[PDB]
Amino acid sequence: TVVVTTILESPYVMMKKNHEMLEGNERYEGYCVDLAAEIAKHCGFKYKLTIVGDGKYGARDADTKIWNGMVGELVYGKADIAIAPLTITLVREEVIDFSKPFMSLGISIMIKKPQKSKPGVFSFLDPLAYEIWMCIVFAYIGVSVVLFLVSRFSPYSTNEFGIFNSLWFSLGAFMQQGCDISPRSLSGRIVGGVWWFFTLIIISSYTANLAAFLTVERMVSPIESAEDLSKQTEIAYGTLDSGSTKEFFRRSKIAVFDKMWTYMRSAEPSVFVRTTAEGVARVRKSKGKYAYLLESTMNEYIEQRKPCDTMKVGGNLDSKGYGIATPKGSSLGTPVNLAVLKLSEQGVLDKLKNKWWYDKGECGAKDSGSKEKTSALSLSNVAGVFYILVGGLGLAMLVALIEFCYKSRA
Amino acid sequence: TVVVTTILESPYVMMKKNHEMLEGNERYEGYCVDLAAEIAKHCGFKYKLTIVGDGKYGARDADTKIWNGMVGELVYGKADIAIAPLTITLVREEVIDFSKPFMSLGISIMIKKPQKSKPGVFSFLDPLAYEIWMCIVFAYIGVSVVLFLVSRFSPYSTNEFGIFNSLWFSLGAFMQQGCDISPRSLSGRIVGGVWWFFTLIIISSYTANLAAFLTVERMVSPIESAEDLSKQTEIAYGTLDSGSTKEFFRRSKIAVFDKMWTYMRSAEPSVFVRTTAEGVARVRKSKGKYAYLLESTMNEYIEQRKPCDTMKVGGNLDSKGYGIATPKGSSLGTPVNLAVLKLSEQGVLDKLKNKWWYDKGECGAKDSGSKEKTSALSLSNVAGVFYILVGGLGLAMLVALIEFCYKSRAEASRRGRALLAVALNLLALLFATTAFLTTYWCQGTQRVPFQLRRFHTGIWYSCEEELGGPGEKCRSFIDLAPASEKGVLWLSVVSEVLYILLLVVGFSLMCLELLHSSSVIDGLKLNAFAAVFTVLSGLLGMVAHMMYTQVFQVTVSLGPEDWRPHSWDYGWSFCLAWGSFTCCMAASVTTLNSYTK
Amino acid sequence: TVVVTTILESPYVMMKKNHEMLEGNERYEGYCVDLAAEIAKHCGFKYKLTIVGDGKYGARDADTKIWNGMVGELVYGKADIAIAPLTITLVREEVIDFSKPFMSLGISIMIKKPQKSKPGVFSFLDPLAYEIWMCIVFAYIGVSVVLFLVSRFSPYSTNEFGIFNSLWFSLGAFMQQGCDISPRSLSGRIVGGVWWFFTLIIISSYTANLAAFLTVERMVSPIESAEDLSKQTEIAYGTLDSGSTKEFFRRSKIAVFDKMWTYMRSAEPSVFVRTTAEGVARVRKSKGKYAYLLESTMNEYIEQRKPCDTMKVGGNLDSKGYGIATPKGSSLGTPVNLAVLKLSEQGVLDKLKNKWWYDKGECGAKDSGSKEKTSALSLSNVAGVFYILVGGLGLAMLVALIEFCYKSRA
Amino acid sequence: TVVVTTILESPYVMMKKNHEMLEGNERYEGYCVDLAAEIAKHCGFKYKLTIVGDGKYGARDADTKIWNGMVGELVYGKADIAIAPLTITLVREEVIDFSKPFMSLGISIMIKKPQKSKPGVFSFLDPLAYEIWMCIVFAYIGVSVVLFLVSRFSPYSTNEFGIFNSLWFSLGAFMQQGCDISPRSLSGRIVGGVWWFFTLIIISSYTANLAAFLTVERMVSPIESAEDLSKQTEIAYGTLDSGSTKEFFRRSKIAVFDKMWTYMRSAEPSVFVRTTAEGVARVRKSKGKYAYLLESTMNEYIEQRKPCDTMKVGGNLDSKGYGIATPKGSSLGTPVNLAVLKLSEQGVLDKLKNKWWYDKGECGAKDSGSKEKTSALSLSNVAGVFYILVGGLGLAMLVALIEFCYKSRAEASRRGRALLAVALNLLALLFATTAFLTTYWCQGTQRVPFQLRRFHTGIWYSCEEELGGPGEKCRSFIDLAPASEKGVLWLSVVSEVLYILLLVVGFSLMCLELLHSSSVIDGLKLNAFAAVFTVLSGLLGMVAHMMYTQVFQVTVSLGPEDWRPHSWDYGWSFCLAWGSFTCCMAASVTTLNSYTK
Ligand SMILES: N[C@@H](Cn1oc(=O)[nH]c1=O)C(=O)O
Ligand SMILES: N[C@@H](Cn1oc(=O)[nH]c1=O)C(=O)O
Repeated sequence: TVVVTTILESPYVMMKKNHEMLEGNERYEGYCVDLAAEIAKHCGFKYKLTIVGDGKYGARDADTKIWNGMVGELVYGKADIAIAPLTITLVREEVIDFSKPFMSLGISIMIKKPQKSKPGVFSFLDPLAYEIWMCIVFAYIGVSVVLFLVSRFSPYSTNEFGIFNSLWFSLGAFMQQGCDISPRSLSGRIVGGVWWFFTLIIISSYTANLAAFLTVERMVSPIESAEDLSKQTEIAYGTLDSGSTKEFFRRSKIAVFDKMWTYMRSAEPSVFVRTTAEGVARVRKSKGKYAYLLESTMNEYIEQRKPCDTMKVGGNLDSKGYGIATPKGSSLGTPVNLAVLKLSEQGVLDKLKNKWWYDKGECGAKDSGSKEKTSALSLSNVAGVFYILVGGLGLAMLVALIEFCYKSRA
Repeated sequence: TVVVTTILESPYVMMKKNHEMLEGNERYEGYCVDLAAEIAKHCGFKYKLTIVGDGKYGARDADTKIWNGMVGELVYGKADIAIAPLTITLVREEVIDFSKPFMSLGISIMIKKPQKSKPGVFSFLDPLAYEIWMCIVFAYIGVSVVLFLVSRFSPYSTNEFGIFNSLWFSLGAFMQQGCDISPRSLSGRIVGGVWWFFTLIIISSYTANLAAFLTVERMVSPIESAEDLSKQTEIAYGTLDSGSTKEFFRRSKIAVFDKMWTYMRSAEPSVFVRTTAEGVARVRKSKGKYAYLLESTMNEYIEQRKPCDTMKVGGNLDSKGYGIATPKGSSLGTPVNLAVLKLSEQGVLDKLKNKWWYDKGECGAKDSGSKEKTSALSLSNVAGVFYILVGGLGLAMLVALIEFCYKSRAEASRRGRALLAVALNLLALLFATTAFLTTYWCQGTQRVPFQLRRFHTGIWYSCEEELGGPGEKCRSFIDLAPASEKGVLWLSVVSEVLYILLLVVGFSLMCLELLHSSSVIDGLKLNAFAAVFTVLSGLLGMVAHMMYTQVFQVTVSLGPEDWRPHSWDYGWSFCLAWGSFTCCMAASVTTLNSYTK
Repeated sequence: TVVVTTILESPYVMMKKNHEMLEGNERYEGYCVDLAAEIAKHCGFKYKLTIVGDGKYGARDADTKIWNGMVGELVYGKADIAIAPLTITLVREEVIDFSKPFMSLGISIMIKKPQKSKPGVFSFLDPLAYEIWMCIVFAYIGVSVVLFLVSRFSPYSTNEFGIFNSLWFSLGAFMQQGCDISPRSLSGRIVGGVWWFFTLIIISSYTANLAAFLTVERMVSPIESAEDLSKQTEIAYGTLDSGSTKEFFRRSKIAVFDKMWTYMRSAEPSVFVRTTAEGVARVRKSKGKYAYLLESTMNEYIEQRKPCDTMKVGGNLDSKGYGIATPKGSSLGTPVNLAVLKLSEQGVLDKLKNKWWYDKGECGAKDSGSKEKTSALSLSNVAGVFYILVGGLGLAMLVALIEFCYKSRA
Repeated sequence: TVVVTTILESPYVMMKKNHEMLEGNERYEGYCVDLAAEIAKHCGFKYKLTIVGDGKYGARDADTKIWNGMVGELVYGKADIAIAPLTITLVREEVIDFSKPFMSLGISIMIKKPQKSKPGVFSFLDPLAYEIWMCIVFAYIGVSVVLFLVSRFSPYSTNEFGIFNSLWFSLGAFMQQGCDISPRSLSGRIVGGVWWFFTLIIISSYTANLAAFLTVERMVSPIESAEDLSKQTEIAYGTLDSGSTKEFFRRSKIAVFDKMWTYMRSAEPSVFVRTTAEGVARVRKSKGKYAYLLESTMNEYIEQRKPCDTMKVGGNLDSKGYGIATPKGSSLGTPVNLAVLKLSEQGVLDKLKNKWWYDKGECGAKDSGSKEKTSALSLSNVAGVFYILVGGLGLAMLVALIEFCYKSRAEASRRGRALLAVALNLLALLFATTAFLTTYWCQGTQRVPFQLRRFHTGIWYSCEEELGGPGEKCRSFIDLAPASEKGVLWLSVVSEVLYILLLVVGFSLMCLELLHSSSVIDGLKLNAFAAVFTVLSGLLGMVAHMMYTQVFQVTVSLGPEDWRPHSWDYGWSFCLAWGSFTCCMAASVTTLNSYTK
């Protein structure tokens, strides 16, 4: 027979529902089970689908020079061929030969899907920017300055609009509760006129834009680039402990990628993982503190799988290739390479790809977006208003303290 | 004697009301039972009625290649004729014989009807949670008392800011209608100007969230056709376990129909149902999260029976016909087709039709009541505002009678004020310290998949009752929270202790107010700093309960897994925690009133 | 050869782009061109695709007993077979034989797609129902009644809150501009308290729901049933002047359908049409005044065609069937009937149907719905407010007239 | 001497700045030109540079089965070697030879970059059209004058409702800040209570429509991937007329890629472009309504050159490689592959890379400036409110200087009031009747597909200028409108005539006001009914222009086809129509002022 080594990875290698019932080539499902069947039909060999006994993709110790996983089995004669998610690298090219890329891909970043956070303490003042709020208070004092200059100039006996009253009238104008004082001057009432039309826009601007936040919500990704990871060590990130992606960061010559691999080895609670299926649960059970780096074609299946708790961010860090790994000088190097050509000529590999990623894609991205909710405001939303309420109350207590005693002094 | 087979499917074949009382042909009723006597009327044969032993129409299976159910009786020969809700299909045509289609139908889609709009009497409280509506009211009492302190202390005379008037100032400030009395002390202007910035955020938050509801209330997308059903996985799709409908979606090749059949294939759990009466029952209980795809003539009848809460959506997906079936090559099948054409010529089929569906219509008139398309508010949506309005008129009517009776009784002391001031403060001590010592602030239940665990928690110990007895396993709440939110929870426990100790300074200085106590000379300034510290008690204490429920609600959503409650309801002695805060100011208004006179 | 009669109807019969260039079986495109090719392959006959010379589907004069169109040609020997949109009726069954229904369908209603109308004069008061607005004014007077009863009872000299002032204070409370008068009674201030919380909900209810209208718009169909047509003669409606749909309303025994056919013949500017392609332009150029009744499969193509100016309303009025019309006693009755079976056994007719209606469906319903617009309020929206403004102004002039003269009288 | 072919594609092969001044190899530059000298450095051959005569890379066609463009030179033999932006593809592999892929790339998607947010200085006027903002102002003048009439006539004394104060009452009523002066006459309460119900609808309409913008401003769906491009036909998709990208979408079989290729098939007009520089140019001019799908390395360079207004969206759809190509079986092709590996070993390819893309970066730093995600208002969005604010301060500063200079000049008649009252009324006659007689109220242009027709219309005649000269073909406007809206247009023409005739009663009764006229005795009541009829002039006249523009804007959208303007702009003598209405009250305030003294 022909021993085919495939690492157990969904959706390339799947177990049957009665997996202990069936044996061999019937037990396994997925994309490589399709491709090993489609290759052996146009090449004529008896394929035996075997899980790799070591369990790994394949890497060499740099000191003892010993490959493990699927790579060491093909060199040392145990496995006959590999039709599996193996990535064509230069170090793998020197020991075995690869077919043409039947699938294109890229290394991506998979984070825990950022749910709506607890709002900030001062998240009530979100719908106006801080560039506005400072310029409001500057215009709040600045308008109230002008009304006192006007009030001193035109007496028409006493000027009720002192500077102690002008901030009060500009406040009651801004806070929608008009005060009983009113300018009796044309040079006054134009200021009180234009300051009213100030608030009528701004309060309507605040009321409108806050309805824009509560209706249409956009859960922001805290990280969306390779720059976003290396500049901030707040979220951990890692790869598999025996994989070509880990091989990529070791031999990387871009300094950002070099900054990653220096951080990957140095600060260690256990960053690297044994399995991709380990790395999925390392994301989902870390609550935003872990972002597993893996292939985009690996990540497009997890995004279209229950419970769809993860998302892609950014994009491909580099281009790569998937190939059927044949041993060096094998008999079925040339017929498999012609089979990789011939199945890709008919679009058989494309009619496989648009089936498997899509018919299982029951969490199509519409189901998360179109499921909006009718949510009341919790106390977390406007909590900081009560804080500055009491923070205004205790400030009023201290002014009532000092102004009583200064009149006792004077 | 001819054997007649069918299945118990209302409205077509119905069991009688008293199945044991009656015998033979009198054991069953319905449309098809009325049809079967008409067939024997024209063809002159004794007919023996039977029911299938399986309880399903059935079709041939993959491995066994044998017809089961009703068709298996027809193909093999266990029955002589089927007068039954049986779809003529080409896979059924090649195995046995059919008549002319007497009843036309199509595959329709049954969802549960969109439920009646019952907004409730408190539907206007929907944008802001009830936690906020309390904390508005307790802060409404807070600012008016502070302004009643500030007005009496400061010289800035006569005072227009009495405790009756100061609550009228903050109610004028909160409802945006303003007030004619203006704060003229600077310390009075601070306490007004902050409460103004309070009510401008809250009302704008109330308007914005109410607009955030009704925009989403219009983008509900009331799914009508199967194309918009195929584009949505919020609602499941199930049919009968083996019928003509499941086999229709099996050998379909339309891209809409294939994409549903792939969704029907990977069913976790199995969406297909055993019978129609079970299949309609899942629609009754899943509340519009499940859709049952059935034949339209069954859909029209079940629409017309109580609770009438199932609605047809869209049109027929296909066009099929019911046929009275005989086995392959029987001699009786040709006068059967002549009999079906005979009642078609007489119009007795349509006589059986409009008799049955109309006289057993229970509720009816669905297109009559649904002429209205609701897009505005109903009166019911703001009805509780009217009920508070008409009620608040009637309460204030009773105030006018008693106040005039108080004025007529006025036509017909300070040691007691100090006695009532300490007595509320001794409650406020007893109400606050009970809250801090108890652990029953939050009554909720958490479960494992069907064992639930009733438990209560506070600031210190989350005491979970363990089943099999009393339980009461208590775990520390402080390290229980996640750590970034924990620092606020550190600050709240400090502030709640700071609330108690400043209250201890409060009522102990109320003890010096007493006439048998320290002095009459220079005691009014001791009443003054007592009055300051009771306001400074409850304000710092209210923040401690603000910071509790904010951090607590984080822990309910984002917290340690292997425990998640279903209810985060606020238990007793949280009510007493606010009842402490109520009695803090309610004694402080007394000692301000005793100070000013 | 075998003369095939097909009425020229898209998407069943289409003309090529260079239609004058090619001849015969290459000139024609569409669904019946597929089906005539798929039938003649499994039956073995030379098909000639001919347009019917008279141009019609087929109907008989009830007096001279002469069929025309495709039906008269099959009876009188001119045409050999019909693979065309012909509907199996009882009167057509007596003269020729039909195959099994290769396509199911129903008679539907196609209206001009109702664009956003000019708004009403009083369309500003839409977000609150008339059941509310009457009960507001009843509660407006009703609250103001209570405050005058309170004001007369408790004197604490003069009662400023007369009935002439209490409607004014309840108005200024309702219209967000608080008046300088204020109750000095607890039995007063509770009424003024609860009436303020009345408006604060209602004005927020009006502001919120009006944002619901301008954001999410629902263009309502004025007619959506067969009941909706016969009860109101505001919109005209008709069928083709020689067709089985017209044959259906003549022999109809449901009184609603009978009410239609009585209206179709009686009130006539020219209701019935010669062509379905005539009936499409009769819809699009009538501006809502015409609703062409035709088949659902005819209507699913027009909805998925440029410029998608029409929509289905309601549903199928009845079930029908499409059949290949063979002459009575023909040779190719049985092989075509077996061909209609055999092509439907493989799902060939279904893989034709999901292609033609869908690959041309470039106006998929998403393109109309997801294209929302950022539209300002025109003057048509709030026009009636200015009308009742001046309508309030002239009423103020007349009260200023009569109250001056009555004090001159008294 | 070896023939080198390529195509002029920046940044890879660029023509020099002075193409006629330089000769031979010095006629071209770029990345690949720098590469070609390095190839001849390692392999030692004289290289002759050529450009394809067609101007495209090309591929084999269906009918002819021949390779054209660059590959046709390679397959046939017209060139010796191609060092060119040529994608290695299996259909290109079987016909000629390729080297090792030196540059990795993928098919990217170029849309125009989302344009910079320039809200304008009047962005706060966006929810309400400028027609409304005028009609608010003219009704603001309307109600205050009416209230100034009502206050002087009625006894209800001293009057606190002067014409300066009455405009301050309505400005307090419109801005919701209220006013301390209360209307106490019942006729004064009517005119206040209606204007209150005015300003409550308008401000709530202003807040609701501004919320209606910003909700849609957040559901813009900024399309990033091709899947969300495949789901949207608002934006077209085009590639080069014959390249590796179009052939990639041709023989693709992915359901996303097939659905785009079916959309690319039925192109009306043809979405495919001749070259890249033309293809990027359609993206520059179609303003985000067109998308050009090109290779990502070209996308990175064109992103970095001015105006830098094209942005990459999503990632690569595929993974491909550029290859230096030789014909099938040439002996030179193996040292070519050794040369490509040699510069790969040296890293001179990456030396050519980071030299070229970085030093010819014009704007750069796109991820640096786009760190901010705008979700709140900028200062620019309400900037014109500040500019009116700071400006309205500075205008009112100048009022204080002049009014004190007026007071200092006060420290240092009634026939003239009546003279100014008639003179404005004689204008108001001349301003109104000019509007009714002219037909230039609406200046717009309508077109046939490229001939435009400038025209002007009014209430009576829509006078269209006919080209080839002056034209002026005039058609009746009254029957021109649709008929249900026409009845309002009937009422407006009646009201505008009613506006003129009541104004005729106005200034003719102003003639009796004159001192040389009828009498001094009992003339004040003749001044009174004159003053009533001038208010009753402009109010009924304003409705006539309200009903015009409402019915006119219907006719622009819903009207007789074969004519539709692009602009419905309001021409002159519509401005004079409001200028009549301004002068109606501006004379009426004079005769109220002359009456009260
Ligand atoms: N599969 C890749 C490497 N790899 O795959 C993962 O899912 N993680 C990871 O490092 C290989 O063939 O070496
Ligand atoms: N096609 C039908 C009749 N018909 O088709 C239309 O599109 N209108 C209409 O009356 C037939 O076969 O007679």
